[PDB]
Amino acid sequence: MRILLATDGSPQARGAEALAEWLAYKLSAPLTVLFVVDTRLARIPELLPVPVLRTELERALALRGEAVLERVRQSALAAGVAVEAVLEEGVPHEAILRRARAADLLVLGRSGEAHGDGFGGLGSTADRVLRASPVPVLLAPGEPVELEGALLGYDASESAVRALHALAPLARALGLGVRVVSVHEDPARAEAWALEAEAYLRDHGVEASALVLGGDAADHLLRLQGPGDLLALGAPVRRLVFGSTAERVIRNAQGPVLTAR
Amino acid sequence: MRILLATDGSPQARGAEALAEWLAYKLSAPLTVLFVVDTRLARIPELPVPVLRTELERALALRGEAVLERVRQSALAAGVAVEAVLEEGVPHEAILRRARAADLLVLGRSGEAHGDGFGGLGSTADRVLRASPVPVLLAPGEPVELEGALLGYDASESAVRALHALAPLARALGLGVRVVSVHEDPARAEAWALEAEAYLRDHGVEASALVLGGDAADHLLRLQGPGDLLALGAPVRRLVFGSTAERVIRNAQGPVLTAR
Ligand SMILES: Nc1ncnc2c1ncn2[C@@H]1O[C@H](COP(=O)(O)OP(=O)(O)OP(=O)(O)O)[C@@H](O)[C@H]1O
Ligand SMILES: Nc1ncnc2c1ncn2[C@@H]1O[C@H](COP(=O)(O)OP(=O)(O)OP(=O)(O)O)[C@@H](O)[C@H]1O
Ligand SMILES: Nc1ncnc2c1ncn2[C@@H]1O[C@H](COP(=O)(O)OP(=O)(O)OP(=O)(O)O)[C@@H](O)[C@H]1O
Ligand SMILES: Nc1ncnc2c1ncn2[C@@H]1O[C@H](COP(=O)(O)OP(=O)(O)OP(=O)(O)O)[C@@H](O)[C@H]1O
Ligand SMILES: [Mg+2]
Ligand SMILES: [Mg+2]
Ligand SMILES: [Mg+2]
Ligand SMILES: [Mg+2]
Repeated sequence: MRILLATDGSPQARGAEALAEWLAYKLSAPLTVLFVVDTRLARIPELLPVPVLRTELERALALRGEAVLERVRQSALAAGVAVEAVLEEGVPHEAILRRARAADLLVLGRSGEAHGDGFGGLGSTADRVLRASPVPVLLAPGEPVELEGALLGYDASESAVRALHALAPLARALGLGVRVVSVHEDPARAEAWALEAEAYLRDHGVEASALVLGGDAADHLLRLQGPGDLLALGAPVRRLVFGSTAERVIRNAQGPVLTAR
Repeated sequence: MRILLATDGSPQARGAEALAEWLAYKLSAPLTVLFVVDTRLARIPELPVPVLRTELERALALRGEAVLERVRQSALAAGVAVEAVLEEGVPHEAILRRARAADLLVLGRSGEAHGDGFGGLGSTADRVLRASPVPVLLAPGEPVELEGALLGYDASESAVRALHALAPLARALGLGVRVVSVHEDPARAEAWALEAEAYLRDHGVEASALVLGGDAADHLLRLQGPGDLLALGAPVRRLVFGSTAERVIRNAQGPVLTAR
């Protein structure tokens, strides 16, 4: 099981770096650390000796990238993790998505270099990656935190099924029980969803419990997540004005989130 | 890994039944066998009527019970942990619902409606592979052990899913994988091939590559032996002349593993 950590070396990415290393160690899984030299920054001179200016900027960005990679590589080696570092140039989300094809789990921070420590939202690189990634994406808040619990938003939709299947191995390897949350006005429908997810988890060596609720799903999922709880759910598709369930959950999440498509 | 075998008890489903049991045994994986009482058949009388429908459902349900008992007996004999499930509704619908709790589906290419000379795909198999959330393995009627594996890889999203789905299977079976990447640009195809080979090796699977040009479907079809598991992404659109996967799946000579 290959873990791919994407980091821009920013404070907001520190939690992701720590979590990826912690997971690699706990799961005895190899870790690939990726830093992308942002062409959107290097191209600024062009949007305005432009080739020279662009080269000078790329050189600075690449050197910063090498420093970040070396720092994480050093940390990972110290932890006893089999780590490899990759430095590429391009649009961050595109490069990350390309490298994701060879990974089994991605770990990114909620935000990065562009936002201060007061930002509770999601950066655009993280947003674009989770919406198009072929493999599960784990978004970690800036402040490092261990995964001490797990909950799953399950409505039996295709993506919820993928989230369910993606979560099982992680919960199993970490010894975490999973709280299945199924929300619907029809209690019989929600119950059927919950029992299904619980059966799957138990069949895969994971303890599970369920909460069959009515009302607003996003609100319930957000309120039930503790700072160390991994909240797993299907990734959003449409970009709704008021936001779909997953959009509202991911934007306001207090703890680590695992998305799957 | 939970394997879900869907069978209608027909001769065309015998291959899938055998393969599912064989895989469960080889991987020490639990097996669920599902038979669906087809409401499309039971409801024919609706075209009193309720009594006639009930009499047909009763017959269909009893056949299903017999099929499940036969398969369960075989599996239990091999030491496989098997669960039997009797459902009623539209086959592909019930199969797709049950798939949400499985990690791999095993179905025959065709079933009860076609003779032993049909090399095509039945509508239940078609609908299931196109909408399944988990990998679907389509097995020919004649039972055959998987003795090899090939992967059609063009780095597309579904090809990536197929690649990730195949790895655990090839590993457990000790089969090497021949990666086939096709494109007019040799460099692009090689990059694709190398990417898949690297993933497979990183997951304990030996791999080789065939970088080709020309028609992808033709190459994939021609390279598949009767015992080779051909893994590829499931089709999306229903093209008039058929997309690559549509053509491969329709004419495949051996077992196919689809993912999406
Ligand atoms: N250049 C990069 N290289 C590698 N990973 C990156 C890069 N940029 C962002 N990431 C990953 O995406 C996560 C979110 O960063 P993101 O760029 O989306 O937020 P932001 O930088 O604060 O706002 P924005 O980039 O939209 O202006 C980071 O914590 C990191 O894991
Ligand atoms: N009622 C619910 N109960 C529990 N979890 C839910 C519920 N609704 C949504 N979710 C979670 O959120 C994920 C995505 O739901 P969401 O409706 O936001 O995406 P979508 O429906 O697939 O795309 P779209 O917003 O375009 O319809 C689901 O896969 C599931 O994990
Ligand atoms: N009633 C059923 N219950 C369980 N599995 C089924 C059922 N019907 C079909 N299947 C699965 O689907 C595979 C393909 O059968 P399919 O129904 O698609 O071909 P067919 O019956 O010959 O043609 P058609 O059903 O379109 O008239 C079967 O081998 C079996 O694995
Ligand atoms: N050039 C190729 N080389 C190797 N394998 C291929 C190639 N093209 C397609 N495939 C295989 O066939 C699968 C599906 O390809 P296909 O083009 O038929 O589906 P699609 O492109 O995703 O949907 P659509 O036909 O609507 O565009 C891929 O995931 C891949 O495994
Ligand atoms: Mg950024
Ligand atoms: Mg929805
Ligand atoms: Mg049929
Ligand atoms: Mg295609």
